[PDB]
Amino acid sequence: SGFRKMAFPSGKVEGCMVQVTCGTTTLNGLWLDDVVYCPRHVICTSEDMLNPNYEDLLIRKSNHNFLVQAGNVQLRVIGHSMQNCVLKLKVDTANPKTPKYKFVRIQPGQTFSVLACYNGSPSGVYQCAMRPNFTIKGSFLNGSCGSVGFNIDYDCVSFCYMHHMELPTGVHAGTDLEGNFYGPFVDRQTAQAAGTDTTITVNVLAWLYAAVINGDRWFLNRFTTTLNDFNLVAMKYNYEPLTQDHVDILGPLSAQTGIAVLDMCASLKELLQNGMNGRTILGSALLEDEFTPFDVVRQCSGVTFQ
Amino acid sequence: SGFRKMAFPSGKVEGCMVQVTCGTTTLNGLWLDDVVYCPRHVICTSEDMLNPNYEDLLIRKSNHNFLVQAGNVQLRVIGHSMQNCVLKLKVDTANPKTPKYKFVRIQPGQTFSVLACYNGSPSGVYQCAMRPNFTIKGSFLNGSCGSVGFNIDYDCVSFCYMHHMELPTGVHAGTDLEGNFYGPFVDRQTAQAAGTDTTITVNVLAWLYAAVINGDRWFLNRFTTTLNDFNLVAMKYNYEPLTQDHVDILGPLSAQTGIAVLDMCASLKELLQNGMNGRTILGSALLEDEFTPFDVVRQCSGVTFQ
Repeated sequence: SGFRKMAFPSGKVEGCMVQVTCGTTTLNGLWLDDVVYCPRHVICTSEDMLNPNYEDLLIRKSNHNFLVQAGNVQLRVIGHSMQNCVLKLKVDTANPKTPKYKFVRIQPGQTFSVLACYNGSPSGVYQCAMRPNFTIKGSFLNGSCGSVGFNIDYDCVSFCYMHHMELPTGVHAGTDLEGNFYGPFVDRQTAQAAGTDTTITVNVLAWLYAAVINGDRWFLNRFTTTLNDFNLVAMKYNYEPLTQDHVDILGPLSAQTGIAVLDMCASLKELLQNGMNGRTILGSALLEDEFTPFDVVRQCSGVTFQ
Repeated sequence: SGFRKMAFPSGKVEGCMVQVTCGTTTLNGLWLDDVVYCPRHVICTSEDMLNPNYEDLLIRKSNHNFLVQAGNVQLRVIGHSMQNCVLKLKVDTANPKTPKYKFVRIQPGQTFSVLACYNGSPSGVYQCAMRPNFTIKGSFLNGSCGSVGFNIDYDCVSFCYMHHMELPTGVHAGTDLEGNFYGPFVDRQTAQAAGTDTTITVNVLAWLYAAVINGDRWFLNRFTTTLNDFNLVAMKYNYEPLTQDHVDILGPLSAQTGIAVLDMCASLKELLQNGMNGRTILGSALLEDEFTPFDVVRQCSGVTFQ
């Protein structure tokens, strides 16, 4: 037993991380088969980032202006292409450590592991959520650009995120591996509104089910509610509206615990209205929304990768 | 910027995990050079665990009664030895993936990464603390025994923990890699008192410094205090006494932020006495004690491994 915010084992991704240098700028790349993927802003100076013309900046770059190092190994760049906000550097060597992999664009509220890297070297791994407003709350210092987010299903790495920007508000923005930003963000050093964020209701309910399974049940109450009644409370507390699709995804946790999803909703309503009264749930004094229903089932059933 | 509970990259440890089977019992082992390390209770049935005579149980086992599988690879066991609560199985093949490594016995309040494994397969990685009472609050299901805790310093893995037991209270107990339990625990299915736990004061102060660096400064107050005055408050709230060694370890964070350690102590006193008044610090509604001063410096300065 016990419940922890757990990242995927990072070894399959560690083997793909490289350093990319273009003139004065160094950041991280992702070496898969004979292609290195990195943020296109590797071609910018500090001054360029105020208002970059990426097409004009990239035209002044040749294959030989991209230095790619895999630990000690120097890779030879034989092609370059810009796709949306990513650069694809064709190299003459297929990465011998390339795992089975897919590129996926995740939905708001989904979770993934980040391997934070500097100079192509991994520093640490943590689990987070794509916020409803398409930001992430990460730990990213100067040099972390090109660090990637991923999920693992047995032996297959699904890459969903590449780190590009810290907004002036201190939250983080990036792209899928086709270089399309999540949310309205652009790769320019400018004021950018993230927009109202909401709490991921279906995740909070999943984590309340994890709490019950682990013996934390003080918050289970006498009451039930309806989808429309609960959603009136969701609106007032800036929670995502609960849909029947969300109820259906919670079905397996409802079955295991014998607690109907709308009964767990009435428990959550009472917590939103009355607060936690100085108590904790799974070691937290607030309502946690960075576990998906799938996360809770995985952790609670000990599922494995390789 | 941003601050997250970050685990070490797990790839160097993933390459060392194996499945160990002795009759009916399967758990995890750690393959380093030509030695596999696992919990000695791999030789017990459910019934044995009530009151095992490990010396008598092990005498009935030969080399060929230990099945060791490294993914698809079957290893040949050519020796077995019991050291304290661990079994050392000599195998005929040195692990080709053996990283540079040390065995360390950590101090209460120190942190480490756990690679949770089932059937010799890694499922996830998380950071935790050795509690002052020598328990850990992990996520460990049936089959997780033999999962290991570790730190990494550049290219060297320091193994500090091997998982052995869940206490009836749902907290976790284990050994160093010489098989010596942390705390008073034994590898027997019996009622075992963990003893009063305390909060790791020096860690809470480190995390308050991380908060200030990241812009969370609402809790910084008008007051200072003394070591003896603060320790009177520490006693009342079940916090570890602060010593001058703890002050000295906090020196670099005091220097970076310009906040004297005793001034940060008076901030912490006010939080202990008045609570958080429904506010948060680095996304937490309680006082976090699973970051060491070294953890905060590492994360805040982007230090790297390989």
